[PDB]
Amino acid sequence: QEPLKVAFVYAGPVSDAGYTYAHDQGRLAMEKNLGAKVKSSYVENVPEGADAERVIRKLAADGNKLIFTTSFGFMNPTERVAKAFPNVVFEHATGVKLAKNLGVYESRQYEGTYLQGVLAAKMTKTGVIGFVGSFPVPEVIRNINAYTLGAQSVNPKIKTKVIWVSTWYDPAKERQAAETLIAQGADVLTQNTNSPATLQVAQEKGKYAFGCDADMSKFAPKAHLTASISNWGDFYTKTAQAVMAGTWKSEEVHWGMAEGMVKMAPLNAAVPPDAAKLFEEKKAAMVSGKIKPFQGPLKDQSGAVKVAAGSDLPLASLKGMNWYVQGVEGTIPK
Ligand SMILES: Nc1nc2[nH]cnc2c(=O)[nH]1
Repeated sequence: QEPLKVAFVYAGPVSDAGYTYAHDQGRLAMEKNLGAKVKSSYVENVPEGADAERVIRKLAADGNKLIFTTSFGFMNPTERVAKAFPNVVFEHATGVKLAKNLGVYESRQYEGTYLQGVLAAKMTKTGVIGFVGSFPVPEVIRNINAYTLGAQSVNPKIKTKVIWVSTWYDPAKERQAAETLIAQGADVLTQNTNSPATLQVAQEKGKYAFGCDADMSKFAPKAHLTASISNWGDFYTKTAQAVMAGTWKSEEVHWGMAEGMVKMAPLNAAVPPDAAKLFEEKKAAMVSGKIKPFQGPLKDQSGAVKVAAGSDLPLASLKGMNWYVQGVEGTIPK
C-alpha cells in the first residue's frame, strides 16, 4: 500500500511548550510507531472561521486521507469540509459534531485537574485558588469545576477565582491574567490556555502553578507543583492504523488516566509528605475508577442538586457542562 497521508491542523505554535506541543509530540509518536506507512504534515497558528476552512480544504485537496483538527474553534469549518470530501477521514478534537467521515476525540483532562485541586488545597496559604480561562465551553467549565471539587475534597471552604482571556494562546494576555489573579489573592494557579506564562508569573511572585498538557517545570522550577500531561500518540497511531486497515468508523472517543492519555508529572520537592501521600492515594483511585471527579453529591451555585450522593454525573451533562459548583467566582474586572 501507498503511504497514508495524514495532516494535523493546529490553532497555536508547536513552540507553545503546552497544548500544541503535546499534539505535535503525538504526531511524532505516530510517525515513530508507523514509520514509512504514514507521511504526516502539519500547519500551525491557524485562526478560526474562514482561514481554518481554507487550510483544512487545501490539505484535503492535496491528497491527505486523514486530517486531525486539534482545536474546538475548528468544529464548524471541519464539518463543512468533511461534507465536501467524503473520501477523507476527519477527526475533530473536543467537538460534538459527527458525520459518516467525521469523528470526535478528547481527553478526560479534568481527572488530572481534580488531582491538581487536591494538591492546590494542601499548598494554598490564602484558601483562594485561581484559574486562567480561555472561553466558557464545556472542556473549560469541566476543568474549573474539577479543580474546585478536588480542592474542596481537602478544604470545603476553598474558593476558586476565574479570569477569562478570550483566547486559547496569548502569552502576554495569560501573564496579565495570572498577575490579576495573584493581586486578588489566588496563590495556586491553573489554566486552560496553552502557554507557560502563568507559571512564570507564579515563580516571579513566589506562588505556585501547574503545567498544562506538558511538563513545564523548566520554565518555573520553584512554582511548578506538577502538570496534567496529554499523551495523544497512542490515539493518533490507533486512528491512522484503522484508516490504513479499513476498520475506521465515526465515533466519539474520550480517553483518560486509565487509557494513558492523561498522566501527571512528578511532584515538586516543596510538596510535604502528608500532601504527597494523599496525592498518590487519590491518583491511584482516579486511575482505578474508585473515585470520579463528578461523583455526587454536587450542587450548582444556586443550590440546585445536579447529582445525588452515590450517583455520577451523566455523560450528557458532562458533554454540555455550562454550570459551576459552589465556590467558583469571577475576578473584579481591571
Ligand atoms: N485546551 C485547549 N486548548 C486549545 N487551544 C486551541 N484550541 C484548544 C482547545 O480546543 N482546547
